[PDB]
Amino acid sequence: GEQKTKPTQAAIKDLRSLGLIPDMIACRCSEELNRSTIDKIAMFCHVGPEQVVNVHDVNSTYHVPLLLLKQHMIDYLHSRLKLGEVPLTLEDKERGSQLLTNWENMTKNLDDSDDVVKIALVGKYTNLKDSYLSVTKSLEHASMKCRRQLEILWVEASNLEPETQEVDKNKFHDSWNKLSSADGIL
Amino acid sequence: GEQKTKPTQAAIKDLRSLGLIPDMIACRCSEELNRSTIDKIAMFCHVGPEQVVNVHDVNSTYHVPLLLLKQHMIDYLHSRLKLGEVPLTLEDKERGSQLLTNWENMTKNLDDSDDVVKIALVGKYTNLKDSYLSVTKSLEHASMKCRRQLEILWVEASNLEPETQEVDKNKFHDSWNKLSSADGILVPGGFGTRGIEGMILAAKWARESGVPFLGVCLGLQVAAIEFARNVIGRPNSSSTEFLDETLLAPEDQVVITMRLGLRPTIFQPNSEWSNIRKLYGEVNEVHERHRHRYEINPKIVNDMESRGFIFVGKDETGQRCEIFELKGHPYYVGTQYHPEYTSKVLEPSRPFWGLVAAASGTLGEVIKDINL
Amino acid sequence: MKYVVVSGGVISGIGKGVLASSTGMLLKTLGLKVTSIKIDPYMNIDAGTMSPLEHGECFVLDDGGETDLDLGNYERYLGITLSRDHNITTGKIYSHVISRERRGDYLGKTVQIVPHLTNAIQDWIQRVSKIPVDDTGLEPDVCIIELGGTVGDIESAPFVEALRQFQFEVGRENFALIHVSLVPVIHGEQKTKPTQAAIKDLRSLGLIPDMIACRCSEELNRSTIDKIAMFCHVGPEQVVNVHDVNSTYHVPLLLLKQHMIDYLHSRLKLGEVPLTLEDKERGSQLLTNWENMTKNLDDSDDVVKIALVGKYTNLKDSYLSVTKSLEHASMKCRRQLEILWVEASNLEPETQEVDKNKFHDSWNKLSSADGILVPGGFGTRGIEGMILAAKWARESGVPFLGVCLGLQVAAIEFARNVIGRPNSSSTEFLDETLLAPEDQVVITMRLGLRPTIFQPNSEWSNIRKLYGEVNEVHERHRHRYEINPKIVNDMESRGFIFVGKDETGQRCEIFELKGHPYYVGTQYHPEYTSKVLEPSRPFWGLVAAASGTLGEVIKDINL
Ligand SMILES: Nc1ccn([C@@H]2O[C@H](COP(=O)(O)OP(=O)(O)OP(=O)(O)O)[C@@H](O)[C@H]2O)c(=O)n1
Ligand SMILES: Nc1ccn([C@@H]2O[C@H](COP(=O)(O)OP(=O)(O)OP(=O)(O)O)[C@@H](O)[C@H]2O)c(=O)n1
Ligand SMILES: Nc1ccn([C@@H]2O[C@H](COP(=O)(O)OP(=O)(O)OP(=O)(O)O)[C@@H](O)[C@H]2O)c(=O)n1
Ligand SMILES: Nc1ccn([C@@H]2O[C@H](COP(=O)(O)OP(=O)(O)OP(=O)(O)O)[C@@H](O)[C@H]2O)c(=O)n1
Ligand SMILES: [Mg+2]
Ligand SMILES: [Mg+2]
Repeated sequence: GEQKTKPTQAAIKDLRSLGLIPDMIACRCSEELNRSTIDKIAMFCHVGPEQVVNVHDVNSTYHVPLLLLKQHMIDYLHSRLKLGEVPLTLEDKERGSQLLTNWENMTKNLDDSDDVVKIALVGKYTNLKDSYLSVTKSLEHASMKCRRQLEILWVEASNLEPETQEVDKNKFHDSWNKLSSADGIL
Repeated sequence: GEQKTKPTQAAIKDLRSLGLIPDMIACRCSEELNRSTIDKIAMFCHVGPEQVVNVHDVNSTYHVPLLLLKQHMIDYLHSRLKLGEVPLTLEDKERGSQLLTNWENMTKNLDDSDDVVKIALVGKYTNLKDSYLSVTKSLEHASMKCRRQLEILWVEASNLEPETQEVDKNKFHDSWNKLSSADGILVPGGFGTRGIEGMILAAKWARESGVPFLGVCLGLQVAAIEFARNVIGRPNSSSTEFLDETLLAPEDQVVITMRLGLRPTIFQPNSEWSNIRKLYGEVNEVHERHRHRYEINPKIVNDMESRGFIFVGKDETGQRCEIFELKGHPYYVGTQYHPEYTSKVLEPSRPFWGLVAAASGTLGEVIKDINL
Repeated sequence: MKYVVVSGGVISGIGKGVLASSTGMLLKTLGLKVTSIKIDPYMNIDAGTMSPLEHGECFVLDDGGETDLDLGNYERYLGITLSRDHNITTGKIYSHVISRERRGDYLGKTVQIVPHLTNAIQDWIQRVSKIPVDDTGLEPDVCIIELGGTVGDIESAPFVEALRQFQFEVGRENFALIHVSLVPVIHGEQKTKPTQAAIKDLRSLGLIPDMIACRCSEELNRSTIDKIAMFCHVGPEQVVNVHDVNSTYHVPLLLLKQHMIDYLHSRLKLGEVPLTLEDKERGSQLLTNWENMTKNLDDSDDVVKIALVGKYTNLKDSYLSVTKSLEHASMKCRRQLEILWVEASNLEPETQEVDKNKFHDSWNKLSSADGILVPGGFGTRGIEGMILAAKWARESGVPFLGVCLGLQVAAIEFARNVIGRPNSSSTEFLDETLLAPEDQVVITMRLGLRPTIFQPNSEWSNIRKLYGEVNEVHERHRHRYEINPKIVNDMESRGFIFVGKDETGQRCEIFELKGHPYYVGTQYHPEYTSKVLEPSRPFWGLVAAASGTLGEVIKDINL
């Protein structure tokens, strides 16, 4: 039950040693960081406590930018890199603030989309989901644009082959069950 | 929370009035009858309290005889009808006490059989389960003989038809899900024609996906229609039972005005390899109960006989086709008689014992239990 | 005059008493001066001989008439006061006409049970329905008769004949029959043949039914109603269903959704009865009080836990009036009720030698309670548990009401644990010891509605605030044994102040303990006088103190 900031303080020592100086301290804790945990990380690293961002899990990874925006990270980076001195047109700036509202809209659509769509992804090595990371992510974009919540049905394709019935019937039924249950097939 | 014996006491009054006198008072309470409930029923009816049998629910209806046997009902009926005065041989009596041990054995086997077998029953009107009571009961006999516990998957056949996807996708998925989950498949001798395309798709699935299959009556006939459309390659081939006044040439059936009752089925000569003939003990003739107006058009048989759909059994004239088994599949059978009706609780109907054995695995071990 | 007879049943446990107590309530919303009669087929003269173990509590009327439970259900639903004549019994009417024989009044004829005894029933119902029952001496407009037993019995037999003659000796259109009936469900199918085998017997015994009030487990199917309306001669609109709903105070409003006032207004021509606006507007206002209190039950969530501490708690009907008074007090506070059944003998330390689980569960339930009730027990064998709960309620500050025996164990507790006499005793129990510290004395019975006068200094007493500060209280009594009045001057000095006494001054009837949030004894029974829209003031006090906001209830009373 205690937050342990000594692995972090033993990588701030090495960072200063290898010679870069840190600006943010972006913790991957299992929790919200305690106000006393941030205060001690800001005592052992030289960052101010406003800069000790927490990057904890939220309902999908498309929310993560908006957590960092609640945690002042644009207001800090605008200061710490003097981004007001970069030349921008209104065609830059208004595309910027419009893209923010597209991200606020698509994350709001994810927050109350309920109507499921089941897509069967049919192939080898489905236990290695990262072997298909771009396939998965493209279905997530397509999902949020349709405003239907996604379930992907992992069909390990070799199990659909009738010879599987000679080896394990459970695999033959589960795979054809997942395929038959799917609203669409890939 | 109180047991109410006044509906009973208001049917004992009417019984005495209409003039019969009762012996037993067989209550259908939701519970065990209280000792005070029995004592009052034995005060208002004139039976002694030992005779007020309770017939409450137990783990399957095949246990009910053994509840009545715990409740002294043979010892009472042996006295009250003087059954010791009836003449019996040892061939009667020892068959009697042996049949009791077969019932004690099959109920003990039901009490600790756990390994499930899922059979898809594919047809119209599955919400009216009593429309198939004999089909269900024959699978229960076949189940208990295999020592696998039964689940039957009700597939309302019209939901398998692709047009259902235009009406409700949930029905299209649930029905194909139940069919895909099944360890074995049954086309259960339906009535009318309006679900037939779903019964054809389940027969396509059962042939190509290797799943164990039994077609009863209409089930043999959709299997011939499936095989014609999907292996012989005539996609316009049709149930003459349905698509009649079109007058098309690829007729899988013909009317031959009724045919009913127990009839003789003779096995065709080469049939030795057929699993269905192993299940009938390899005996040359089978006596089973029929219903059909429409039968397979016998002018297609020489094609099916060439393509591995071999008509294992025929009518005594040779002209009518009554059993087929498909070559090179674990168990895929049509029977145009009804095998349901002849099943007994200690003698499951051989095609249904075949299906529940193939779906359980150990179809070979059942073929030894029969032929030894 | 008009009559509605509630009757019937394939089985006697079917629950006619709600349909009676709820039909009469619906007719009172038309503003009619409704009354009710119970028929009980048992041979008891009156309930005083039969112990609370044997089919529930021993009720009390203004007369002192110890009576059937079912009188109480009409009193509390209808706001009426009844008399011991409103309970017709096989005991009473046969004792009446057989005593009348030795008096000679049939002029030495035969006193056959046909003609003469069924004539005494028809006379008794016509006497009784003209006795006044509301706050003014006006005679009733409509009488609800609840026919106990079933139609088709041998204990029912003179009543069903008497009521066949009474269908004519009072004209049709001044009489209506409601037949309660059983429609079993088996294998998923509604079975209307028990009902059709009690409509045959009803027609045979000679009454004709108007309603067919089924106690099915379900909503009746439209096809089930259509067949009951084919075999009984009622139209399908009249086949009322009386299925379970979130509390029994909703049942009148289900019958009102099922047209039952619109039917009874037609079938008894109730538009021809003379009513004032003071009748009619009281009628339609009382309907809105019932719609309001049922709406308050539908979304009250904040629980209040009351410990009911006594013997025989497995026989909950031994306390039916106690339970029902807490339900009225609950709905008036707008807190949802849980009652904690504390089987009092389990609180006694010797229980720890027999079963520790009982000793912990009972003290756990008592410790969990937001308020505590000693509910006027009977016999003596649980008394030490009721004393320990009174010690707990005094020292731990928890809200407390002692009813009857409850006031008496509170005096025994206070004597043993504050005055310091550990040998002080219930003279109701420990009699032939002849000890000097007697907390009680026998004074041979005292029954019925009696006058309680408040003692002079009483102004500060929360119980006197709950009675509206009125100088006299009229409430129903039962007690052989009363507090020994020679201890009172000690208790009066120690802060246990006797707020109320009998008109002679010599008998003690209420106390309140100084310096506790709410700790009351009442030696009368406050249960019986509670109505569904007027909860009994000591019980409204308890459920208010346990809910918090006892002060806000004292404004709702005194404004
Ligand atoms: N760089 C540091 C940090 C701490 N301490 C000492 O080590 C003790 C134990 O370390 P801990 O209290 O656990 O400090 P944290 O940095 O919080 O370690 P963790 O985050 O794992 O709890 C502290 O009381 C302190 O006296 C030290 O010597 N050097
Ligand atoms: N044939 C009968 C049976 C009972 N009674 C009387 O009817 C009363 C109520 O019937 P009940 O006590 O309910 O008897 P049961 O037959 O048990 O009815 P149920 O089974 O429905 O409880 C009984 O106390 C008894 O005096 C009667 O008159 N005739
Ligand atoms: N308005 C009502 C009427 C009845 N009851 C409950 O009903 C009980 C007893 O059943 P009742 O309906 O009075 O009838 P029975 O006792 O079944 O008797 P009978 O059918 O012979 O009239 C008690 O537990 C009481 O709590 C209630 O809570 N509220
Ligand atoms: N008074 C009656 C009612 C019905 N029947 C016959 O009895 C058969 C079986 O009765 P049932 O169909 O069960 O009628 P119900 O009155 O509904 O019986 P239950 O309510 O128990 O279902 C009916 O088909 C009908 O032909 C009869 O002879 N006499
Ligand atoms: Mg009874
Ligand atoms: Mg009752």
